[PDB]
Amino acid sequence: KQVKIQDAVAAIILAEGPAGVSTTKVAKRVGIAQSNVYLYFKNKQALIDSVYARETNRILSTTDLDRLSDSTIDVTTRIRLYVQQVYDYSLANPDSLTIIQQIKALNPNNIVANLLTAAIDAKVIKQLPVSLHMGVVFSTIHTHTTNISKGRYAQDQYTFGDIFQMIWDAMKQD
Amino acid sequence: NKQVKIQDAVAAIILAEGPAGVSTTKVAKRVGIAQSNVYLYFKNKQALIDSVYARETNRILSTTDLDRLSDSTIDVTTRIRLYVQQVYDYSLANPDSLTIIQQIKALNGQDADPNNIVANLLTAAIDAKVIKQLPVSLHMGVVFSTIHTHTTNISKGRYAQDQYTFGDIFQMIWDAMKQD
Repeated sequence: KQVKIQDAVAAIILAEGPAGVSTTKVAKRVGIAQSNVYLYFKNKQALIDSVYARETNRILSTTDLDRLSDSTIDVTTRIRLYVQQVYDYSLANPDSLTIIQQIKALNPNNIVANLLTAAIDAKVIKQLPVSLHMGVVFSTIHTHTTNISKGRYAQDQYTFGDIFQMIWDAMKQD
Repeated sequence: NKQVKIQDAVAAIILAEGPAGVSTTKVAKRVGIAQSNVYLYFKNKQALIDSVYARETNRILSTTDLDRLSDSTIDVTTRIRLYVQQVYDYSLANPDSLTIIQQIKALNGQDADPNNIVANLLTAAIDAKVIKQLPVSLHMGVVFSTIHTHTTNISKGRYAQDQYTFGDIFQMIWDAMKQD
């Protein structure tokens, strides 16, 4: 029953936000008893963590994370491949970052973190908190994705090149 | 003041349960007054939310700020810096404000205040090729998102308020925006 309860956490998060989430409402929205839910997820935070896991694990495959952990590939290139993958993922899944962006707004071999700290140490990106580097990547891509979903401009108005220029200029040293 | 007590109550509920959690009943219980008392000032749940939205957004820039930002004789690079520095100071001094705004905005899902002053500044900067030929919302987004993250990082005890200077944070935001 994992999946059903998760898709309900998601539609709730989209409509009412992460703070709107509870065992009770999740129960009602699906249509089982309260304690049906407890067996997978014992409370509000576990629920949010769960959908949060489902959406975040969809961004990079197991392959993608492995390829990204490869030290032999320079950090500049690995940062681009990562942002590219976040961008491609977001455009294909335009409610996903809204769910993730939202949950961060309420709120494993640490490959992405490790790569950014490697780039900071190597003076490739600015000595700023990792959260600020992650932030500009995710918020820029999220705004662009939601701009497209609202019909503010066409999906072909801008290229990854155009959006990446803002993101990389934000991140890089100087 | 009753209105202020009511707005403070709405803002707390938004932080705890999001905008969907707001009700006249819940607001009245928090303030310690009758619902009838709440209805003298606000006609319904939407009016309660809209009031807090306008309070938070209106606290960002003063009339003084706006006059400087709309002054077409001042170069745009200077006015952008003045703008972002104000949002930065504003946010650190009001650590929940951007969070509240963002939450209300997320639930609605459809400036330079009334007269589009900030938007006008950014478009003028775009036309002059001073900042990137990208949507105004992307420029706005980098400003607000970076400042918001930095603000909540400080509330979460991740580092001190003085660990980074405005210059350090503005270097990321200005690089993001500027043409090239």
